[PDB]
Amino acid sequence: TDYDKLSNLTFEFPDLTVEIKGPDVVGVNKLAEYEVHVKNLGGIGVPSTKVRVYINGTLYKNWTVSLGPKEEKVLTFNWTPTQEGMYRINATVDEENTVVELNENNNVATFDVSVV
Ligand SMILES: [Mn+2]
Ligand SMILES: [Mn+2]
Repeated sequence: TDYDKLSNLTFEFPDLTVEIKGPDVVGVNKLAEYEVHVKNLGGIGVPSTKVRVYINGTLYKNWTVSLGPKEEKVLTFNWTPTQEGMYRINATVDEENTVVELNENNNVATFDVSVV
């Protein structure tokens, strides 16, 4: 029943997607909690796929998850910045593209965070 700008209404293929949620502004040396929302919009499940989070292009954390049809999982990770500046958080699912999906172009999320 969930529908948003990242989810539109086929059941013969899975469709992995990712979205990042959390503070867009954080203070140096302060614990920040983010959430990676990984969903399978398709009618076929995904026994195993990799999810990765990058901060300014450098890998930060990795997960191996499974997602049944129309299932969503919330992955979490904490981040305590040490320096200030504009950081770009990226999240990817099936980056190695080992899963044939309805869309391979909605497998990447971008989220900007300002550390002050
Ligand atoms: Mn996809
Ligand atoms: Mn894929």
